[PDB]
Amino acid sequence: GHMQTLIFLDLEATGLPSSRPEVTELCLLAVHRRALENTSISQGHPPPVPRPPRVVDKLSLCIAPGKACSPGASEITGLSKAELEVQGRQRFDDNLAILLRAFLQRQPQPCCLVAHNGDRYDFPLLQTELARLSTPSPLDGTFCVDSIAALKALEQARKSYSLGSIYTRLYWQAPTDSATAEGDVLTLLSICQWKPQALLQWVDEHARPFSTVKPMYG
Amino acid sequence: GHMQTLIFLDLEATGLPSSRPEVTELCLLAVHRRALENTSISQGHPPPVPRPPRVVDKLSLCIAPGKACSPGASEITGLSKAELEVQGRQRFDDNLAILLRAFLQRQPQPCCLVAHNGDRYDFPLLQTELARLSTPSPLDGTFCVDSIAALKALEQASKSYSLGSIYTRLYWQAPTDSATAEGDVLTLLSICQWKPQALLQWVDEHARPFSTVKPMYG
DNA sequence: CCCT
DNA sequence: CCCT
Repeated sequence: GHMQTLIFLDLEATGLPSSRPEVTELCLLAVHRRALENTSISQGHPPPVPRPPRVVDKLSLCIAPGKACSPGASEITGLSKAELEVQGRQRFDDNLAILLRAFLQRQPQPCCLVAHNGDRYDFPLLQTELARLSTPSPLDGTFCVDSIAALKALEQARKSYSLGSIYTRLYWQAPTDSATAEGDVLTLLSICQWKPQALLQWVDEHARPFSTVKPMYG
Repeated sequence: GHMQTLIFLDLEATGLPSSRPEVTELCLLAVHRRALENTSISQGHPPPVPRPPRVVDKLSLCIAPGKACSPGASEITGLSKAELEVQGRQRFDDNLAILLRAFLQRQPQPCCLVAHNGDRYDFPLLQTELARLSTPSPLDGTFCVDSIAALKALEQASKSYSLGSIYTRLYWQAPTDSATAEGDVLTLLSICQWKPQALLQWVDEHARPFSTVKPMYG
């Protein structure tokens, strides 16, 4: 009934939902409630990009997909199944689920996941990948929330609500290292640090369990 | 008999070995053999700072120590037991050992740890922290190597061997984000990317099992 | 002599 | 219309 740790999440995959994609890279960035509360309210025209908090748990992993990547997805991310296999990256396996659960348990509960276009992409895909695994879902007790829905509410308080479009609106800069699991998570964090205590309170009242998120396929 | 994944490691602690320290933060950065082999040989006067490889697994975690930090250690790292406790960071517990083991198992074996002044600080301390845990050591099958010994051999080939002193010698820049588990690991990676295929071959011939590393105390 |  |  109150979120103690916001886990900023983003995945890079082989393609769009219509292509039945598989995760090629993921990145989680755990940050405590009071880490965000202790952050500068973005003032000035333009305001500076807020510094990430000091105490922050992070996990960036590369994953070998079972199928090839599309030319458009390969170019922007700069990844391919051939390259991931040659560097010995393992599949989305049961070992990965253990690694997530161990990482999650360190974070003070209740934790809420945060992903841009998460309710329509990052969560259903992650749920579908966890559906393949014989082990139970490690994100069972955790909550989730789409940052697009959050920023729409905050900013109305008349168009593109993309990750890159929001970041450039707020701070008037190009995102650093686009098309990388970590780079997009860091960009998402910066957006959420715009009005953090306002964002936190919205997440509390609109956060839902990850188990309620229906999968992409299967 | 041949290292497939170099895991760049560094810890931030409550103090020097003489003070019997405890880990306040750690960061692992796994990179495949071929990732380093596919890297620019640093040419030009001065040479540019090499780009980190694309496919790279990373894990940065904050840990609550059982004892207070020294004023000198607190200032440089910008951390304290009071702040770590208030943000709900757990102790160096059995859960952490599982998280390391799960992370390690993803990396193609045999993997070798790399830490600056590791044989005298980062490895013995990590061994002492793992000695407290009731579970077995997750770094059992892994190897290790001190980057100081590596760079001494490479640089004498064709005085101060600190992490900051080496980085400034090679590229003529100040390290980005000093006194942070991740920032020091990224600095170490850059140093090792100076002559990577030469560094790799030295690590092979001087890499030893982590279990041979005697602990700092206990 | 180097890590914190 | 947004994620890759």
